[PDB]
Amino acid sequence: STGSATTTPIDSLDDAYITPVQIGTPAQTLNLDFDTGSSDLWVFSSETTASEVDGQTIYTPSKSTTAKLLSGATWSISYGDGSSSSGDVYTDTVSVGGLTVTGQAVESAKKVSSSFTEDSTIDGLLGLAFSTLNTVSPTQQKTFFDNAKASLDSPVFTADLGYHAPGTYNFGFIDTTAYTGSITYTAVSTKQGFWEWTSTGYAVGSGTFKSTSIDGIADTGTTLLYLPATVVSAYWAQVSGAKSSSSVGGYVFPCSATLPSFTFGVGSARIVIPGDYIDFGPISTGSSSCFGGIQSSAGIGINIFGDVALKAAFVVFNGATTPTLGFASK
Ligand SMILES: NC1=N/C(=N\Nc2ccccc2)c2ccccc21
Repeated sequence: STGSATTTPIDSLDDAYITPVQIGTPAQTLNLDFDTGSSDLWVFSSETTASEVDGQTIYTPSKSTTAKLLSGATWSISYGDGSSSSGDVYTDTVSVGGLTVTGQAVESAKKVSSSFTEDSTIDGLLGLAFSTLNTVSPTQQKTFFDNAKASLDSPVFTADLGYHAPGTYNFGFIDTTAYTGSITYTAVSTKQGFWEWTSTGYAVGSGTFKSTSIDGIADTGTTLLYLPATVVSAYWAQVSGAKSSSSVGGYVFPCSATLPSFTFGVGSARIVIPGDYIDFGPISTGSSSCFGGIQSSAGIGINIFGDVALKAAFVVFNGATTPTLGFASK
């Protein structure tokens, strides 16, 4: 089998992407944030504290004839931005883009933190990291991809995120029309539960490529590109007036600037992030100071190839017995 679904930016800055997912019988369609940096499929629901729901579409398990409460199971997660959510668990039928999994753990939120409530466009998360990170207790549950994998034509999924435009998540096949050149594959470590790999270096604009190993994670659920302070300083030094602002929480730059591109290495291959991808707009409405899309990883503790980087590529998440990651230009 295969599946194919369109993924859409939630706003004009590509702060995150949502993909429609069918849950239950009859189907209840919720727009989920597909997240290769976590491993829980959780949803706003009829169980979510009413004051914590503000415009999201909810899953109502009592209206699904295929829903079953997973007895005794609870979940609780927190994310890199300090947000969190928790609740109980059902199993139900879940379909993405025509690919169906029966008996998928659907984690129903009883509580969500303010950042989730405040974002009416995201109805929950669909985790696509390794199932060793799943938070369900006392019996850890499998991701949608792990449950689907054996049925798929090939044990892979691909992320093709758009810049200010729709894109695609495919399951079970590689669309050879969706990228240019070849796909370069690189090794993955699953020891931290992430799609963790080592970039071979970087360049800033038309500058020379610096060969240096950068270990980090391919995380579709992180918006920005988080890299070592040395690399980030070298990038922003090429932007007149850019500075690291402790009050704002990172590098900012004049909104009037034209940003240089940023290149990262995948083996001997190179992925070029155009400068415009690195502009996250005014820090506050009407300001002429703009937030940068490349930020230091010193605070978060891991380098993160988030959407800023991934949307410049066609990315293969290869779930073969030994997982690997593939990157192509597009
Ligand atoms: N996969 C995720 N990464 C998130 N934040 N990452 C981050 C990195 C550095 C600084 C701040 C946040 C996040 C937030 C909500 C749901 C999923 C995720």
